[PDB]
Amino acid sequence: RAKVAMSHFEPHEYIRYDLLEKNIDIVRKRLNRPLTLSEKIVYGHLDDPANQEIERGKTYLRLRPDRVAMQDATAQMAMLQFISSGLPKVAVPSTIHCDHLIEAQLGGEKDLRRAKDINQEVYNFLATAGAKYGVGFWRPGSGIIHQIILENYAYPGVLLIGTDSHTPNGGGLGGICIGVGGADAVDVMAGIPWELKCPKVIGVKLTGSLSGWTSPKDVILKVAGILTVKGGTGAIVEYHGPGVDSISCTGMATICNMGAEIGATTSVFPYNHRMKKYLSKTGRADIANLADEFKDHLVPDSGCHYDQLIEINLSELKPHINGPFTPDLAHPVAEVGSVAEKEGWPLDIRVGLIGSCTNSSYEDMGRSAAVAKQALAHGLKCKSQFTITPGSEQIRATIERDGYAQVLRDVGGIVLANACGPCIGQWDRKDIKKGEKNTIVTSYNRNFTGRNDANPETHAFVTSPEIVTALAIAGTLKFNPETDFLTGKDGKKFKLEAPDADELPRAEFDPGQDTYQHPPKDSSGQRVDVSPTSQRLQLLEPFDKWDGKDLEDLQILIKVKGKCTTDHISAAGPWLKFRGHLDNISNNLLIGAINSENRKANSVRNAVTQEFGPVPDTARYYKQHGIRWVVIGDENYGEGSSREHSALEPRFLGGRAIITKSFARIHETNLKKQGLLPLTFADPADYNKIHPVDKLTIQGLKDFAPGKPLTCIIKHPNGTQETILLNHTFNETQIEWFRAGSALNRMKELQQK
Ligand SMILES: O=C([O-])/C=C(\CC(=O)[O-])C(=O)[O-]
Ligand code: SF4
Repeated sequence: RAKVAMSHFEPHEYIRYDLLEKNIDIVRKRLNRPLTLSEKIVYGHLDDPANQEIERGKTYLRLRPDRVAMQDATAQMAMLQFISSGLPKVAVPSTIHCDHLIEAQLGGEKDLRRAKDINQEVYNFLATAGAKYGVGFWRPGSGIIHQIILENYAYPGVLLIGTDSHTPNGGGLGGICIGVGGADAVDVMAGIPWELKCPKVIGVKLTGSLSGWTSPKDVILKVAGILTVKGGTGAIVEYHGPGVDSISCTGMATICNMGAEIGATTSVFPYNHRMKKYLSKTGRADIANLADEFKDHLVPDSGCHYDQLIEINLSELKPHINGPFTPDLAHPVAEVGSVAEKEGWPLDIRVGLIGSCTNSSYEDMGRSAAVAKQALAHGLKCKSQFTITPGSEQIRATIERDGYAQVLRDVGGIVLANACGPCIGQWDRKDIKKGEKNTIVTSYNRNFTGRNDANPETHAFVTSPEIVTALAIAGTLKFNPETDFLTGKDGKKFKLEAPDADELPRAEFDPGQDTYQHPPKDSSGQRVDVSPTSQRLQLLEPFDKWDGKDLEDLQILIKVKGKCTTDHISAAGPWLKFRGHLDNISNNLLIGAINSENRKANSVRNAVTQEFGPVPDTARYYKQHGIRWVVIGDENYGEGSSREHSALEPRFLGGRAIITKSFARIHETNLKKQGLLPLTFADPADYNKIHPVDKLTIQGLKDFAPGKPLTCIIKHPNGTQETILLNHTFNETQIEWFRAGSALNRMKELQQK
């Protein structure tokens, strides 16, 4: 067919739209109905299109992704599991991005130099493991994973998996890009079929066009408020309608990115002329030309069925700001000043932060510079502190060149390194004390308790970068940029003009400094060294195989009340230092979860000593004494980040099962991957029948089967017992992971030894 390479770094890896077409056509002959766009790309990547059972929301699809991307806070454990498999080389194009371990303190170059000294052991491990197993390496300073992917790797029709829940960002260039845990990435790098529960499809029809202060970010802030954080679970969100051509390609990536906050499997836009334009401006005109020839397979079929349809008229959409502790609490910017006042949320904004993968594009930076130049023209600078994170080295070099970085410095901003930084709590924040109630506003995406600065009382609101800039200049939530007046230096009141800026550079992008390191695919004689006394890295010891017995008289480690995110189960911020060291990071296990017994975080009753203490310590005490334990959770357990450490840590400290009213998708898969039993109540009211003092027996593991519930005997201390049923979503592939002790143990059994 055409021999068009998948990226500039892999000249020999060709795009296979011929394969996609062939597979779409086998499947539509079977289904005889219109296919949505997500169905075309997902069913087009089936391992066996002729025999795969395809029912939305019910069957597990065996898929073949085109490539794997990893960022350095999850790559360490994905590669330590890959190193246990014993396989010599990755089977598909794979990259590591070093973006999560650079702490914001001094700004830009200074923080990057310091991170390279501090994290030398880890950057060394990842570069060497990358060279040995054939994984491309983007050096510290290169940029945030998802901006590097949109710029270099995402193309229409790709199926890409990434070990980061915001990998959906690539849906802005028409690909299916899905967040997974490190063990799922190992399947694909190992060459075995990846499984995904067949998604439902929510369609969002966009009408009208964006005007003025409304930006692409307001579309997904509104959609999150509508669907809530659990409304997208098990579905792909597919944007369509006449309003789509109104949105820039990075704008589409912003909307797909934050669909992670409603729990969606991913989000996608149809191939169109804005994407074509972006591909051509990023050196990939040949890929846009090939996608023009396969265009029919890159847009939805006429008359396809969505399981839910939502319509948003872009012309009536107004600026939004969401939070403070969930991203689906949505307020128009016009009313947040008055809701804050009523709810006792701090009105004064201490810090305004723009960037992150969600909103660090050239257009985002130009729109923020457009607000800032107006303030400068009246002799004002920011009242709040103001930070700017460029998404990649190319964007930093180009906004520097086109003058936007200097405008942002002149209003009072500090340009941080091209890294997550304050977004995952890598921020040496010193302006407030811990426990001090305060407000920050960001153009990020999640705003969960203590995530940006480890202070549980920081109230963080997420909005668009131009609204963060406008509010940073005013310094208060009681300021609506559309209606209110500022007072210049000269004494005149003035109003901010709605920002307008170019979506892409008129000239070409300036690539900035060299940061990609290609694997030697010759040599590969790298020894990966992990010192046995390292505090940051530790080789894995395999978990135990199942003993063949039912789980009786399980102790409840903690019955959690309410929202329990993976930042509650395994915090980030300072704990990122231990992401390659399982025993050391297990000391944060569940320290953020609220215990229903006393309403406290990190205080559970040790059943033997009758002392209340830290959750990690209690779990290690139970494990020392052979007491097997369980966690009882509420709705949407495991919401958020994909970090598989929230599943590896309970397995390591002797946990056996997590029984909840419902699970978020990626955490439930990670639990099964590590040999734990994620189970849900067949009747969610049974959560109220279990008290922290009860012992539980899970029976029926011997005839464990897809679709058959397990019986749980609740043993009350007074001698009463109650039997309840627990459902599970295991298929026979997954039951084999459980019986072997973990998916990696099963994979190693299949290696004939
Ligand atoms: O490295 C991580 O902890 C996983 C992240 C970053 C985050 O929480 O934003 C994710 O999957 O989203
Ligand atoms: S959401 Fe924040 S922490 Fe996660 S990849 Fe994006 S910039 Fe990094």
